Amino acid sequence: SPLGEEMRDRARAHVDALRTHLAPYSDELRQRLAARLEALKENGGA
Repeated sequence: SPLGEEMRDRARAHVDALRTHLAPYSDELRQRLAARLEALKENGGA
């Protein structure tokens, strides 16, 4: 029993606003958490 665009459009309504809210807030924050997490907890190691 296929759909159209009303059950799931609610998901395609708050996601488009999501993008604007944190478009540029992605690279900045990551750079702080990019170098810390390769020493402390040690994803890999011996």
